Amino acid sequence: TEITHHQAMINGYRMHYVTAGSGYPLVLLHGWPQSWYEWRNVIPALAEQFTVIAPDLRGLGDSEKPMTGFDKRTMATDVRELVSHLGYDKVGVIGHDWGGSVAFYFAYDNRDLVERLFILDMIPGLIKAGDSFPIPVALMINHIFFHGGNPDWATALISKDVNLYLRRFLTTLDYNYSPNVFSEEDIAEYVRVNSLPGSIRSGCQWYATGLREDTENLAKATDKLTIPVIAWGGSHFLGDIRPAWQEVAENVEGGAVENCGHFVPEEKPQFVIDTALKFFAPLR
Amino acid sequence: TEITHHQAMINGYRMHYVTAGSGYPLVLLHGWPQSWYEWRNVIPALAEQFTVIAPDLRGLGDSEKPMTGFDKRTMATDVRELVSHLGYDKVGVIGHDWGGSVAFYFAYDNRDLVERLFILDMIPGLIKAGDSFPIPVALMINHIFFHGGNPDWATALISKDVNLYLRRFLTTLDYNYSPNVFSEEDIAEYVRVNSLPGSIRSGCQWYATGLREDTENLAKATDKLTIPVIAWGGSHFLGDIRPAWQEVAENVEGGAVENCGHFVPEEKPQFVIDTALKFFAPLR
Amino acid sequence: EITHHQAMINGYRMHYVTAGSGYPLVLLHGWPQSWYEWRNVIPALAEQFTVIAPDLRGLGDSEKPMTGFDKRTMATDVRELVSHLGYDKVGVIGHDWGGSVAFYFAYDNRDLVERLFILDMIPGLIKAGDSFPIPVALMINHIFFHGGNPDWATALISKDVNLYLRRFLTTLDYNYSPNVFSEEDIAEYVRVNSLPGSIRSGCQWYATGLREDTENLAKATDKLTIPVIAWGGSHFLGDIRPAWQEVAENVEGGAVENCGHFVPEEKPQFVIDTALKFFAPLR
Amino acid sequence: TEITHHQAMINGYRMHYVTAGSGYPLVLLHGWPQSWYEWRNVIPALAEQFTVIAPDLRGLGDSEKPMTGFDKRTMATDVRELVSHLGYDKVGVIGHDWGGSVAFYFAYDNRDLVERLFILDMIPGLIKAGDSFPIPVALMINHIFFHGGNPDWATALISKDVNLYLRRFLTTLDYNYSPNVFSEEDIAEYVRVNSLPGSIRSGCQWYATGLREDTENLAKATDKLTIPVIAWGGSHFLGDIRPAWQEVAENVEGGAVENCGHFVPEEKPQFVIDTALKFFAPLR
Amino acid sequence: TEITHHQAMINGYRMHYVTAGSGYPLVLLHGWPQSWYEWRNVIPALAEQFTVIAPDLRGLGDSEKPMTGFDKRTMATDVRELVSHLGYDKVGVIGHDWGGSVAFYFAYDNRDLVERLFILDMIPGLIKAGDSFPIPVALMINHIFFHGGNPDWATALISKDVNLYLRRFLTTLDYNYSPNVFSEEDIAEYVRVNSLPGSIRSGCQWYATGLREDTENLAKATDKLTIPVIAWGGSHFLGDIRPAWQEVAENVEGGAVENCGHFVPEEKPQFVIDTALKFFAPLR
Amino acid sequence: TEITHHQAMINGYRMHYVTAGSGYPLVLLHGWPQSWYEWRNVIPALAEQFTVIAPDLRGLGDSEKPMTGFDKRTMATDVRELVSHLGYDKVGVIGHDWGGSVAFYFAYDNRDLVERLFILDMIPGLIKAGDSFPIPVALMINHIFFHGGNPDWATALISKDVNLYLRRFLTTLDYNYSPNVFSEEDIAEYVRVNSLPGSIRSGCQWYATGLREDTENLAKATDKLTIPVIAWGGSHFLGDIRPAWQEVAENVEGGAVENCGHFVPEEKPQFVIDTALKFFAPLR
Amino acid sequence: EITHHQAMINGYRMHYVTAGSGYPLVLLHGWPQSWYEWRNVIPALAEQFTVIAPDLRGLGDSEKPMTGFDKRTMATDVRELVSHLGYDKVGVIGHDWGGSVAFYFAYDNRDLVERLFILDMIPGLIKAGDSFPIPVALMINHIFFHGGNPDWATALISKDVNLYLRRFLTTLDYNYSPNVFSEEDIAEYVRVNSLPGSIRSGCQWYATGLREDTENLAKATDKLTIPVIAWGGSHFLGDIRPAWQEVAENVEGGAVENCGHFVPEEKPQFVIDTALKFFAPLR
Repeated sequence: TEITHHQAMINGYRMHYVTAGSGYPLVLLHGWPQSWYEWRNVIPALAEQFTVIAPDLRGLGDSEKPMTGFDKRTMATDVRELVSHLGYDKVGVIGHDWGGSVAFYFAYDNRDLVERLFILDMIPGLIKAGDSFPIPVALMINHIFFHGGNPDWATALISKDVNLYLRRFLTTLDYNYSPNVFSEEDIAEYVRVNSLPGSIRSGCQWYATGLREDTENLAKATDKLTIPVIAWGGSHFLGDIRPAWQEVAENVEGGAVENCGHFVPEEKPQFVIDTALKFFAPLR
Repeated sequence: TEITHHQAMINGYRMHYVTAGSGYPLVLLHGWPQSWYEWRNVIPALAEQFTVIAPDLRGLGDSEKPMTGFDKRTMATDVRELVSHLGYDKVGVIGHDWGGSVAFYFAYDNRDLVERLFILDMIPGLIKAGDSFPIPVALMINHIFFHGGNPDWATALISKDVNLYLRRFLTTLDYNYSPNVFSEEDIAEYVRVNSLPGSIRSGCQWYATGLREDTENLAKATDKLTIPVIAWGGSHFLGDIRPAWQEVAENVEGGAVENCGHFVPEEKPQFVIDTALKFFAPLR
Repeated sequence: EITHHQAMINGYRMHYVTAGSGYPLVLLHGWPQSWYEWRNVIPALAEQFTVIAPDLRGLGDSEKPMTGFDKRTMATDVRELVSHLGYDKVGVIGHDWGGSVAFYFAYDNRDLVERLFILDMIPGLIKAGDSFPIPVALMINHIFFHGGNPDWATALISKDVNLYLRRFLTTLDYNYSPNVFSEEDIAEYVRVNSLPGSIRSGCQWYATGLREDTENLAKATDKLTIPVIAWGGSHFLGDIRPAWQEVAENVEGGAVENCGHFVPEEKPQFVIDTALKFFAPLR
Repeated sequence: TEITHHQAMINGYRMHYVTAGSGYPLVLLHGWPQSWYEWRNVIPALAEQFTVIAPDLRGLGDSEKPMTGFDKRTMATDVRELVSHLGYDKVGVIGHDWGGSVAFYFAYDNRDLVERLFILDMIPGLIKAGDSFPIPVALMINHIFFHGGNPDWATALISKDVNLYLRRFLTTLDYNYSPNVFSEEDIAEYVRVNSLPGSIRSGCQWYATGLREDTENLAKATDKLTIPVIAWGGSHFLGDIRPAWQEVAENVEGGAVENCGHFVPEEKPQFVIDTALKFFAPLR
Repeated sequence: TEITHHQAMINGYRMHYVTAGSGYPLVLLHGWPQSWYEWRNVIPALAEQFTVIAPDLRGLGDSEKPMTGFDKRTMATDVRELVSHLGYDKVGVIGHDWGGSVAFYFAYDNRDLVERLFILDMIPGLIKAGDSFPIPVALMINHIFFHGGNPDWATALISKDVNLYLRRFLTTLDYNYSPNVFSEEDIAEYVRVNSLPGSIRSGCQWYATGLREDTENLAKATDKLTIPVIAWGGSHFLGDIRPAWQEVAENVEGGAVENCGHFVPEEKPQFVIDTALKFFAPLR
Repeated sequence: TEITHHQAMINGYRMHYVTAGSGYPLVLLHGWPQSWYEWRNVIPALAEQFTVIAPDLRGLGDSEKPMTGFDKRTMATDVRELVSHLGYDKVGVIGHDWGGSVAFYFAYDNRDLVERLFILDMIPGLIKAGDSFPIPVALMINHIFFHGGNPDWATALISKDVNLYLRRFLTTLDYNYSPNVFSEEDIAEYVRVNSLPGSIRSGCQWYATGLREDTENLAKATDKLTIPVIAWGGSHFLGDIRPAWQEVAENVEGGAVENCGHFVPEEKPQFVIDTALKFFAPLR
Repeated sequence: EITHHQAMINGYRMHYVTAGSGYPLVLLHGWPQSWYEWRNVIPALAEQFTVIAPDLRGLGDSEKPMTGFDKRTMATDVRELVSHLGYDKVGVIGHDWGGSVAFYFAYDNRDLVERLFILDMIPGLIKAGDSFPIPVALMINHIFFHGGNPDWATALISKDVNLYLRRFLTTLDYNYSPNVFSEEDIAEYVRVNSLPGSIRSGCQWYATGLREDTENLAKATDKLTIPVIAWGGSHFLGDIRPAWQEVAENVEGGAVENCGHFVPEEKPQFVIDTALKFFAPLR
């Protein structure tokens, strides 16, 4: 059940991923501003019953950092190339934050490949082409407009002080139940990977495609998933995300985790462990 | 026919203002990230026929900078208090950018005081309580979410490098027809005033009240102005702003200034001079 | 008199300046510059020619896409500009990477560009398959810095743009004289290269320069037939005729005496004089 | 097994070196941007059967930092003076990175001193005078042109943030199989020594000379070594470096270390340990 | 009428001072955070009629910067040694800010030497031992507690950004009627001299001694001056400072300069010029 | 043998000191750039047989930082007042670096108070008034001229980066046999106390008096000590300092500590313990 | 009027200016300066002479090797430059370290330098085997800071060159007046000293100044026979006649009233008047 670091050449760049365990494969997809590291307290328990695969998605963590392909459908093709490279034609998938949107396209574009889908604190995308943002949603997630608005200006302002900027998400009360989810060591690891030249540039592209090409993909994604889907959000961030996933999927269970913010794998790792072992058991 | 620097005790703080010329009074109201200085190529023409009053609005320029009262209703009471201070009971008003919204409330709350109103590249408020931002508009003005979402965090990232940030607005092709509206000496003036401790914090309170109390105040402003209004946007920013002003005013004319960006008083001063002289001539 | 203009080109806002009237001349700048490098040549050309000097993709005050920095794609931008302005015939002047873009602008639009003037540049850095002599790799060691790992180069340059640009603008290995540029001038280049995206975009010029550009130049085997002149500084590339002779049938030029890489600024009068005579038959 | 810290006066500067164990002496020679410290996980195992000697080469680690003599032949005289000072007339050598080039001149210039030579992820020199860098090779090792090209300018760009710069090498997927070969403590040790004034200057001179004097010395070094050589590269950096070493040595063995980058001593210490003990066994 | 720069060794340090003109000597004593430069628009007009002598006081401007002797009694002895050096046994004095407090000790301690005293916008000392600060006074001059409370801590915080801090006094509406009394080239001159190592340390010792030995001295300074004293404050700072001076002088005239802040010599030079020429007229 | 932290009001400032143990009192005097903390590995053993007293001398460590009194005669009067406040009329003293010079004046000025004197790697002063510096000596201690020449300018250049500057002394092969005498935690403690405002200013004053007042004091200090003295230097710094102490003391023993630099207490704490326990035994 | 030039000199590009015509005079600057310190002197001398004012090894805009910073070797650079311009006979003015370079230039080329004008310098800092009295070591404490551990001094200086240079440029112990330099003149010296290698190189001037140069000055026993004038500022080195009499047989000079160290900049008319008289026999 020990984690090994690996790389492979995926769609012209070096993708870092970790593996643990044996048996049926579960792919864990992190979000912004994180890395496979955000699953470190989940992987060992899952690795007793599953093969666990946790990549650093295009641009983030220790993965190399292309200049394009940050729309979530293109990033989903990296996950596909990775899974097929490891020799698997069937997988379960957990996706948190942007990883849940990548997870959505990964399942939507590969109905032969994804058998079960577990989302944590994410909606299938930010918005569909032609829809509007209610003022309170805009305020609750203002950062999408700063990151994705003029991404080179965001990158400059963030890269000046990554240690300060990441704490807007990692320690504040509007993102977490407890301001103490993350040790200073854990925050230092996220500051290390977001400080690698290109990580901030890549991350603002995640948001910038998120308000452009991704919105056009979401409006055209009307063919509901037929696989089992569970969607759990944190009481103290997106709350009950089950209805949102009900819109792109026939079979959706879930709700909100009590006294839990956005970073569900790190604030309530035992919730994710237990929920996942039960949700994926029929696949072992 | 030459500008003079003045100050006055206004609603508990020291407010900076420049006066010039004589005859019927015009009150010129700057926006963000500027000061009375944006009117410097306008004032000397208006001053041949008019008394010209151009203050530093609350928190910005060389004005003092309280900790609240940044909704445009409250700042308009500042303009009321000053005009009362200077002996005037009837005035003309030009408002650019947020000056525009301050001017809207100044006219709305004092029906006997503001006789005519000239707006540049602004709408009466960003949005009304209950409404939503189309993606295109959210992207065009993404800064409003950065400044207004978590003001303290935005103040921190902007304050690290005012010289860099201000240029997002002052020299870019999405804000200006020409990237050369501002000499380095002009930019250095607006960096000086915005580098005064409290100027950035106050500036972000402008956007923060912008998306909270200001939106409530606009949903309740349905008693339309009866006074003549003109409203000129720049071709290369807000364009034909007449319809936005017809929602809150019975008697609106104007349109788009051609090959002109957001900073109409500095990119096309002659346009502002000729319009103003003709629009306010009836009040001499 | 120079007028500032913008146009929506290939999905971004392109800044360009115009002056004068009559036959159109396009002046294409290089790294780390902008239209501003032609500021002391334009008024003299403006007397006899329409002059159009754009900020190429990502540099100067132009908008800064994330892709399309290979020189063929930056040539399509110039085609779109020239078409936007109403012209179906142009003269072109290209300095540094502006020369390489010029080259592709001519190569891909045989019935649009009538005459080509290259300053201190070769068609591209190298063809795919070829290798760098050690002395050459040491002379232009910066291409590997900017183009090798562009994010890393972007990080290291951006901490001090005022310092890094002086590697090129005041040194004796790029200039006959270390006083070609006023402090006001360096400050303009610092200003545009400190706009978020300008450095990132610049490193993309070099990255594509060592990758896709090398493939496009290896296949660029159909020689230009239009008149070409190629002049390099004595104290940089010097006599660049042999290099252009490989992509062009009709090549004149050579080396400017006591002149470094930045010929438009070090020797404004040479460029004015050479261009009025070269472009004369097009009025 | 205890590592001890020493210094000797060597060719006019103070050289830091560490020692461990007892028996026949093995000299371990580090490369850029490291120090004796890259051997820390190999020394104790070697020290059970050998005397282990690991200096900080001229200008790097904690050694003093002259302004000249950074060509690899001069630096090998330093290693000769150290071995002589310690009283030994026969040694084995392991050289990693630039320490492999210094090892090469140490063996070439002292044919009765050095009995066996183990090379890790290096070639005898970057290139021979009169030869050309293929475009893929120039891109792979593009840092040599940056350091060596205009050393004062590289020195300034690097010294501005040593902690950022060294991670280009220490945590990247193109230099390492895993992005996790180095703890934050290990990188801080390399940042410490390379933050000592003179270290970045000295390191740039290793490369400057690497592309000048060293290229001419390599072309003239036409006498193949007669002593046993093993040369092992990482699968994910130089790979099978036997042919490169077959040009300068008559008896060469080795290959590629599986799923190993450039930093073989730290990424596969057990591989270096097992290989050294078997290769140097006949000298005990 | 031309300013010349000089230096003289005074009480064991190099004192900088400027001279112009001929006739009866007037000595001009600057305050904080300034230098002889604050008198630059007064000196030429005073020099048509008088010898003008304007030194950099101890530690400030380009004068050298001892570690002790910042009490105003001691700094008055430097001015005595300077008037001695230049060979005058009768002078008039103008003293602004702390220069006024020095000028007081200069007259008090040398009664045959100082014939007439002109104070600008100062009181003889911040306070007498035994007395207490009203809350209004404490808030109005809070900087005195900063500088003089823990001078090393004030020194470190101010010195981090001298350009930012000086503007607390030079451009603000509580120090100045107009926020434009100083150009950028003028604020640059004050940032230049206060960035000379030792200028901020010296400055804080002006304040530290101002709240300690100066208070003991002022309590025991009870034999009032017999010489004619005029004291003028700015209407927007100290105002009518006659009562404060009537305490320590028998023959006081003066009052308040209309629409003038603290810096009377740069904001209302002509007032200083006409008040001076009239007040010292009986000395030619 | 637990160390306890204390303070006393000594000659007008708050002096930090630690104590430990019981019986006859030994006073340990640190040098530059250090504090009581250099004694931390010696105190516990000496505390089994003695009362151990280790002060932070004027301006350094956590002691307060007056602006004067940094000549070593004056700093020795602080130690007299401390020993007198603690109620002792007989003491032994150990002094290292500048502590040794302070110890010298303490014994020289208090012939009946100090019974025995242990010097570590110091000479009684830098130089006697009227003597000259050979070129090699000036180069070996070049920093005294940096610190003491123009202390404000050195304070400015050192205070920009204290972490970097202290390493000139703490990790360098010319000050230390080993570059690893100090952990990062130890260096951090020295950086912490020398990053207190006043500390660097005070340190520079030690050197400034060191080349001024102290040279006049030392020329006049011709009445040799009569009490037992032992003086031990590092093999790799001052070596056998007996002859230097025999010029000011009749009864001197000591020599050089093998493979030891300047920081004897931290590089060879056991030598200091063993030597102090034998030397001070007769006083128990 | 002043022309910026360069030449390959002993393996590096040396920047130099020239002006005027007739007999050549060579002007050698000191630390922390450049050809620039002569700019109020050059105009008046260019009415009667050719003026040549190089940037010495590693300072100003000249290129910056790692070695050869001893004043005998820096004098070989000056000999190579003079001979590139084809003069068999020169007059020389040296200020500060330029004075010591001038000394070895004169000492090592007995038929090249006809006449020598020293401003506020001594032949070297000190002779090997000699010692610094305490007040001397304090007055020039900077030589030990720059020359002791050069790498350490470079790090501390280079963190803020604008602050450090003011130790020399605006202080009452280096200058009668604190206003000898405009902000624009200080910015010029900050610019050249902010080029990477400038501070490293300057520190090597002092490092060699307290080592090889002390050995070389001890072995410089053959007094010069050519006319030497030596003038210090009243408020720095004062009457430097005696110091130059130890190494030259024919020395005149003294002290300039109310003048610090930077005589070329605080008393240009004094340097002009003195140069024109002294070198007049050489027209």
